Amino acid sequence: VACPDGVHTASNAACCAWFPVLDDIQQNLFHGGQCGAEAHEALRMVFHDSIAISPKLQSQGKFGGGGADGSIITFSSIETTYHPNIGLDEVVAIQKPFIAKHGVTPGDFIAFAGAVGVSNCPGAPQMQFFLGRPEATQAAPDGLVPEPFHTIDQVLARMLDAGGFDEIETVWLLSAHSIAAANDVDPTISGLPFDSTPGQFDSQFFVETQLRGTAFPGKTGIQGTVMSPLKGEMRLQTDHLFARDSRTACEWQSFVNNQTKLQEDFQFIFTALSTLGHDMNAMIDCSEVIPAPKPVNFGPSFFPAGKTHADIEQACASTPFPTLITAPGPSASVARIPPPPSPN
Amino acid sequence: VACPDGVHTASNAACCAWFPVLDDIQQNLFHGGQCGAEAHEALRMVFHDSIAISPKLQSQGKFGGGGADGSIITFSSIETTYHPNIGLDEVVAIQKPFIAKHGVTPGDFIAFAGAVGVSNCPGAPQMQFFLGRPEATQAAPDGLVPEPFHTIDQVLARMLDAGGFDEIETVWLLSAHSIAAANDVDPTISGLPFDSTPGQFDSQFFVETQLRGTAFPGKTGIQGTVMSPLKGEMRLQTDHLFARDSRTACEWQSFVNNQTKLQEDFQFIFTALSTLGHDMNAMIDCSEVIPAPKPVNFGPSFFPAGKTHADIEQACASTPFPTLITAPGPSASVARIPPPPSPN
Ligand code: HEM
Ligand code: HEM
Ligand SMILES: *[C@@H]1O[C@H](CO[C@H]2O[C@@H](C)[C@@H](O)[C@@H](O)[C@@H]2O)[C@@H](O[C@@H]2O[C@H](CO)[C@@H](O)[C@H](O)[C@H]2NC(C)=O)[C@H](O)[C@H]1NC(C)=O
Ligand SMILES: *[C@H]1O[C@H](CO)[C@@H](O[C@H]2O[C@H](CO)[C@@H](O)[C@H](O)[C@@H]2O)[C@H](O)[C@@H]1O
Ligand SMILES: *[C@@H]1O[C@H](CO)[C@@H](O)[C@H](O)[C@H]1NC(C)=O
Ligand SMILES: *[C@H]1O[C@H](CO)[C@@H](O)[C@H](O)[C@@H]1O
Ligand SMILES: *[C@H]1O[C@H](CO)[C@@H](O)[C@H](O)[C@@H]1O
Ligand SMILES: *[C@H]1O[C@H](CO)[C@@H](O)[C@H](O)[C@@H]1O
Ligand SMILES: *[C@H]1O[C@H](CO)[C@@H](O)[C@H](O)[C@@H]1O
Ligand SMILES: *[C@H]1O[C@H](CO)[C@@H](O)[C@H](O)[C@@H]1O
Ligand SMILES: [Ca+2]
Ligand SMILES: [Ca+2]
Ligand SMILES: [Ca+2]
Ligand SMILES: [Ca+2]
Repeated sequence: VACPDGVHTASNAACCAWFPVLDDIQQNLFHGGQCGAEAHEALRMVFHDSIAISPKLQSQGKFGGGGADGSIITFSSIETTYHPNIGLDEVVAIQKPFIAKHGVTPGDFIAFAGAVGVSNCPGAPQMQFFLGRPEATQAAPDGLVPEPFHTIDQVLARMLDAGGFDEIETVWLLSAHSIAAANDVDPTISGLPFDSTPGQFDSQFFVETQLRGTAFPGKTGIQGTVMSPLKGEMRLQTDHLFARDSRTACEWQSFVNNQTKLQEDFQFIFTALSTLGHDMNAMIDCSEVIPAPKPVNFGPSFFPAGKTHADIEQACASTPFPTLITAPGPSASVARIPPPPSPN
Repeated sequence: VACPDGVHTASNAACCAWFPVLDDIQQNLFHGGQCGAEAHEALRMVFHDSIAISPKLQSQGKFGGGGADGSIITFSSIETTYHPNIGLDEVVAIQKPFIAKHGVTPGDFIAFAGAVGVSNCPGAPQMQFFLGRPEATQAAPDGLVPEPFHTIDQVLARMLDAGGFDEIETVWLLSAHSIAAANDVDPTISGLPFDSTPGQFDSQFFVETQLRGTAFPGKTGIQGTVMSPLKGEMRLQTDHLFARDSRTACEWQSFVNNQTKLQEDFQFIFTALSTLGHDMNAMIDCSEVIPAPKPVNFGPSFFPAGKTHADIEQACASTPFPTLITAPGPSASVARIPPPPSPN
């Protein structure tokens, strides 16, 4: 169908209005389509907005939250005070102007920006975008977003309540930490990545969390973190535990050297996550507006410079960690990703 | 020496003025230290400024140019009209204000910007900076910067006249095409990279130019270009010929899988190029102002997705092209690097 603008075409008229939002954010939020601080922040926003849903609280007569309803923006003055949501007050502040200019809901904007932000990362899957998330009525309660100091059992339970995500699917979701940094965990350094390739959607996160830890990247012993294997890299205690837990270890290892599996799983689970609190069959598929992802321009998984197969703590009992190629050069260090400055 | 900053430190007081220049271009020219369009442009400037020097014209009583003297900016009205300098008028226009703002010489600024620009690219060597290039007195004549349709013999003569670079050293200087795109060779499309990793100072350029060429990326038969092996990648005819010439083929192949050789050679030759027309001995070493290069966060050289050792056109007779690992995913395609918008 021809859009009213005379310029675009869409298989559903409701999709028309997203073309202008795409051009605006590619240019002004992601600074020319980068997989940078803003793209990583857009993906974290999808998770903090979406997982705040609890059939278990609902069943007890309590509001368990609306899932993917943009409540983190509409009710940011409540929701960004929660400890799991640290730093999102500034992310809301960067995203607000775009929502206002385009007259779209905060919920649909979050899912759209998260999908477009991921597509800018080499190795990303083709991302989907389902449309139809009315404004939130109420703020989600606290206690719904997982913390890096929670036990594996506590995280697995929350995930299963929120969305019926088992432990296999939870491992797939954590693929998101392959394009991510920590700005607010270590008070002395902001922008410490979780893998040595925060600008690439790959399996380095799955390789590097399996290495033995040798030091804290900044301030020593922060709760929710453990020693990481590389200077400049942060390791969260949960990611450390998932890589070594008997229920999840082999799934964790399965992404090592399997970019195809990584893409397929994440493409699926991201659609599941972004539509929590809604009926997908009642939403409009505007996936056609999301651009083709940046192509892979990297080889197979590797051991960072200075590390060998001997540095691997094997945890998958049925399958031994593969013997990967070591990167060239001097012992690896990871460069920081400085966060955006306050607003515009 | 304490810098009359009340802050910084340098071994030579003349180096303190470059700290402020650093900060300004890192944020405003390179848009937060990236290895993007402007960083690539700054490196191209070094070459186009420095190589316009000719002992052979001088000995005939003609001005052969001043080498690294900033003449491409002082005399932009003349130099940027030469065919080999296509697109450099927009680059001069972008660089001029910083020069005016900090009151440094144009030649010193060009070398400083190119060193800083390259250090932003993962895989780069530690870059040097020698200070002391007085303003140009005259515009270099034309006929001094190589063209992609020139023969190997002609390019080699030109380089040997200019700075005494043999065929070996010429192969090293061409490592710069590992972090570069063509904005103006195909009139149909700008930003076509020469390797599939324009944001990494690596050996993919040396791998990729050796693959059999299969299609033109835009318009067919453009002068000074040949068929490249991947959609979205341009292959220059000089680059094609160097990979296959008996004089240069083995030196070209020596960089495949030798990140260390790649770095050491380029560190050296870049210093050699940037001081053409001056006595390095009378220059101040201000290398301590240049940031440590972004670390390697990539594995060994690889064949792009869809290519194998079978696709390589062997040119080095003494050493066969190594069997590299093939990248994951579907047949590789190369994403464009859009040029900066024209401030005129
Ligand atoms: C399930 C257990 C999880 C826990 C304990 C956890 C923990 C964290 C922590 C503590 C940070 C740093 C935040 C800051 O410093 O302000 C982080 C950031 C990040 N997380 Fe998670 N996370 C979980 C799962 C997820 C999931 C499933 C995704 C989304 C699909 C997600 C996407 C992100 C990304 C993209 C960032 C980086 C933000 C940016 O770079 O600014 N995380 N997470
Ligand atoms: C000596 C034979 C060489 C030839 C024939 C040549 C040819 C070219 C051509 C035709 C382009 C595209 C320009 C345009 O489309 O505007 C280009 C870009 C580039 N060249 Fe060379 N070049 C040579 C050597 C070098 C060397 C020695 C260096 C620096 C040390 C260099 C640095 C670059 C860079 C970094 C760019 C990309 C510019 C940006 O992306 O905008 N070139 N080269
Ligand atoms: C990475 O590079 C150095 C540089 O050496 C040579 O690389 C060859 C492929 C060759 O074509 C030639 O042009 C170049 O000089 C490799 O070998 C080194 O040889 C030099 C000379 O004395 C030394 O600088 C190095 O220390 C020496 N290495 C050793 C082990 O002696 C080096 O071997 C190479 N690595 C690989 C992967 O081959
Ligand atoms: C590296 O090893 C390979 C074996 O995988 C050899 O390559 C053979 O196969 C190539 C296609 O993969 C082909 O182009 C080549 O000529 C060989 O027949 C290669 O010689 C190296 O020894
Ligand atoms: C990669 O994952 C696929 C599933 O998507 C699986 O069949 C295959 O065994 C895995 N291969 C590797 C290289 O581990
Ligand atoms: C080599 O040194 C680097 C830089 O200190 C570390 O990041 C790495 O673990 C190894 O010790
Ligand atoms: C390790 O060192 C690198 C360079 O080796 C830095 O970029 C990084 O911040 C880390 O401290
Ligand atoms: C596979 O396909 C791509 C096109 O997507 C080419 O770049 C490549 O050369 C191979 O044929
Ligand atoms: C081919 O190149 C190799 C590098 O792999 C050299 O060692 C050899 O002598 C020949 O020139
Ligand atoms: C091959 O495909 C990529 C994206 O998949 C493009 O960006 C490129 O220009 C080429 O057509
Ligand atoms: Ca919500
Ligand atoms: Ca990564
Ligand atoms: Ca000059
Ligand atoms: Ca490259």
